Amino acid sequence: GPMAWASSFDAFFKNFKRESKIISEYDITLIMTYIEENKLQKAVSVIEKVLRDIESAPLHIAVTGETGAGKSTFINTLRGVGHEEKGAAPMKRTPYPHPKLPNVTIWDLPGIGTTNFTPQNYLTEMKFGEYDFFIIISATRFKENDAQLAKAIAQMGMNFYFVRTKIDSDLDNEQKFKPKSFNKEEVLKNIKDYCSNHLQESLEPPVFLVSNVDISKYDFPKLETKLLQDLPAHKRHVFSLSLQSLTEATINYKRDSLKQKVFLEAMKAGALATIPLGGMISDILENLDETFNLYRSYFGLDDASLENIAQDLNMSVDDFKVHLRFPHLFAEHNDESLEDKLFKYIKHISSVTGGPVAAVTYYRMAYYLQNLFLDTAANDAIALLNSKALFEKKPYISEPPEYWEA
Ligand SMILES: Nc1nc2c(ncn2[C@@H]2O[C@H](COP(=O)(O)OP(=O)(O)OP(=O)(O)O)[C@@H](O)[C@H]2O)c(=O)[nH]1
Repeated sequence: GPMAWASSFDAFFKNFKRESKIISEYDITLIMTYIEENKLQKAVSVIEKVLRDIESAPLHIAVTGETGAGKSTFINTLRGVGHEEKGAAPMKRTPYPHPKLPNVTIWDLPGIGTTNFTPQNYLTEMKFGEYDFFIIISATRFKENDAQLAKAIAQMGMNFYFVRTKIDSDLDNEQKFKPKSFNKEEVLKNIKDYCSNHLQESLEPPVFLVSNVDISKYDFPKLETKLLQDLPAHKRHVFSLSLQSLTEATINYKRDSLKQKVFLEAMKAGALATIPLGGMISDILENLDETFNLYRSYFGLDDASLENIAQDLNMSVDDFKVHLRFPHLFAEHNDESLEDKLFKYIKHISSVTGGPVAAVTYYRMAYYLQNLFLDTAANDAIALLNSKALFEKKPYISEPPEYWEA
């Protein structure tokens, strides 16, 4: 009933990292209020409007800094674009669209130094209101011009982040200079402290030390997390989708964002009192074909993406796929029927956010099929990060999706 529905909605969202939740805690409170008050149409109306906002949300990122700071490489790295390809970044602001997400654009802004504007006049010239946040980039030490731009951005109620690039080169130079006494943490601390302490003379700012050529190292993961934390809840979905599938943390940000979105879609469609039947499963899988291929694209599991990984393993994409779970997820194994496996899965998924006493809330079969595919795709993408080492020891290289096996 309504109280079971509200509690299982609450239980579902409690399982996610704060920076990953695609609805706000007020959104949750209002949906729970309406459900508990039997205002079901109002609750569905909130969910519909939340989903429309999530699906239409644009993401506009301004990247500013002087020349030689790695700005073009950073803009390309953000988008997953090779330095060679069409749309790669090599006066006036220049847009760089995301290659795979229409609503996402990274803007190359000329450094305020190379102009003669005040901070406030710089912001108005570059059209400050179009952006969700600003990245201020340097490969050295940030000039007072940048502390003043940040102060101007902040006084306008927007977010900025100082990003110090080329940290890998400075570490490499120090290790070669002082191989007996090299202390990576001391170098990083000395660089961060200098930037932080000098920027503060005009502001303590978040400073992130990064290598533009490896988004998995140094402070780049902490930067992605902070950017997620600071965005409005509804924009975290498009931001998560824009990330590279290059770390476990980023794959899981995508996995968690998509799982929340399909749960909200399930809510909008309506709770069910009984487990959905399986007589039509092949037909539901067929209706979901386009969606499953979209999910494969999000996680880098489409056939074209698998080409790169299969060659580096010196094997065919086909032999590679043998050891991934998503290709035969829905195919019978061990002479167990798919609908009997799905029935056990649904009882597991529903007792997690439901417990053993309250009435159990079920959703349409398509919800469980999408949820299962997302966990499988994400687990396959994670295994891809470490496929060489996994291949040597362990028939699938990936972990099974939660609750599917028994
Ligand atoms: N090791 C390392 N190389 C980098 C990094 N950032 C950029 N590069 C390299 O530096 C070269 C380009 O240098 P820059 O001209 O200073 O930066 P850019 O990417 O061209 O962008 P601009 O700021 O407009 O000059 C390319 O070879 C990049 O591969 C970094 O963080 N680490």
